[PDB]
Amino acid sequence: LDKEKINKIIMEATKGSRFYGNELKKEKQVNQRIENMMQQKAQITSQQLRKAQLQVDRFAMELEQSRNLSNTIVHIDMDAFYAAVEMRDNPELKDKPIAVGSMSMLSTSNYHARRFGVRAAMPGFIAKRLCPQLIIVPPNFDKYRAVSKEVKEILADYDPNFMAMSLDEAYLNITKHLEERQNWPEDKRRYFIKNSVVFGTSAQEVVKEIRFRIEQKTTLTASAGIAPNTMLAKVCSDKNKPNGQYQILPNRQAVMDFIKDLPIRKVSGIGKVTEKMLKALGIITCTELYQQRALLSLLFSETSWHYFLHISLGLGSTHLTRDGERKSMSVERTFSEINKAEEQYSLCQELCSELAQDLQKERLKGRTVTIKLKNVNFEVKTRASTVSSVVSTAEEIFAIAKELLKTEIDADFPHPLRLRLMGVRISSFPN
DNA sequence: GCGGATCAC
DNA sequence: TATGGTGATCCGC
Ligand SMILES: Nc1ccn([C@H]2CC[C@@H](COP(=O)(O)OP(=O)(O)OP(=O)(O)O)O2)c(=O)n1
Ligand SMILES: [Mg+2]
Ligand SMILES: [Mg+2]
Ligand SMILES: [Mg+2]
Repeated sequence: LDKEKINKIIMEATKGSRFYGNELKKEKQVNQRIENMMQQKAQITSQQLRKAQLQVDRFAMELEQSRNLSNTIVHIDMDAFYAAVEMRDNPELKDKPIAVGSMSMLSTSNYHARRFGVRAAMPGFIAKRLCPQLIIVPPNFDKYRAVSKEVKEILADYDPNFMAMSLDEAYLNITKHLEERQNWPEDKRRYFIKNSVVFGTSAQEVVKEIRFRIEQKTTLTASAGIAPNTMLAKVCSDKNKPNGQYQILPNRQAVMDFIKDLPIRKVSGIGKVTEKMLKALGIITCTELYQQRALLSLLFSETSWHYFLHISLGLGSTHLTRDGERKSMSVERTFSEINKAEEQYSLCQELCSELAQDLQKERLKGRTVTIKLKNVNFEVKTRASTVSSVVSTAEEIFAIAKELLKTEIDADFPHPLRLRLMGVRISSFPN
């Protein structure tokens, strides 16, 4: 299938559903938000643009002088991870389009299926219309976690403080390892094929060694990206996927050359909405992002245009922060419609118990309890309460959540809450 | 501190 | 029949 036909089949499958109504509502909000921004771009004067330009150029030179190109950052990504595990262990799924998940929701797909437009976060019953020969195999998350343990053990040899972003995705700072490796005998960097092979001393070679060891240990392929900061490493991690590598050499000109026509949507932090809004200003590549910096410093908040400027200049984090403490812990769940209040109170109490057990495993207590309600029209509400003393048990948590829920049930009385999802979150952990 | 929005994976 | 779960951040109040 092709990008034109797929959008069509999808449109046919989603049309008229409550889900799609909510999407239309959300798109209208995005549209209006854009219209407003445009009303702002209309009332901007050349004088203000000139002044803003000098402000941004000042701060820009401030960035550019501090550009750090001495670190070597790697982003490792297992290719089609979940589906690749499932393919590794069931030969019958060879050369076939598969996805991992349920008929309600798919977690991931293999490249074969991706060619039919089926992808992560897409309901199975739609992907089936995109590809009726698609094989949906159920998730085996424990397996994935285990394989993930195998590759984490390997990544720890190159940066013990590597930063895992998910089960199949991680950031490495291999600077120090490169330094030690430059005077390593051939013995420390020789490995056997599952009768031996040796890897060189360069960054590309270090990553070829990593990918090699991973493929030996798990029978699965990884792609990687190499660059002076996390932002760039993450972007060029995608460049030669699957089973590929790419490096951006640590010179300013290489960074700039790579950035030049890079769609800003590839950058981590630019989602669909920001992409649409920036597109409204004619900004699609990172150089257009640079050229519009003053206008952006007038249309957007400080944090946002500072961030955009970092993107446009090819800057990004050059050190991995050792994982700080979690700021929240939550549990939520979708179900067939629940509208009777007593049942809703039951689900709330259940979620609270589950949450309390999870808090128990990390021995945490917090001061804020938030509930999440999604009605049958996919409208999401959130209701929090912060309390003087920390709470931890299922009874305490349910004590707060119960009242929040009660308030919401009352606000619509005499109508029942028709909800398809409920959740409970706890935060405000102690300093 | 609260709630909606946005984003990553 | 049927459209997820967890965690984080930001902005405007
Ligand atoms: N909306 C999404 C998208 C992804 N994931 C999870 C499921 C698998 C993991 C990685 O999936 P992707 O990065 O979407 O794809 P992949 O299978 O890793 O394949 P590739 O990265 O090679 O495209 O992230 C998720 O929970 N929710
Ligand atoms: Mg990934
Ligand atoms: Mg991946
Ligand atoms: Mg992005």
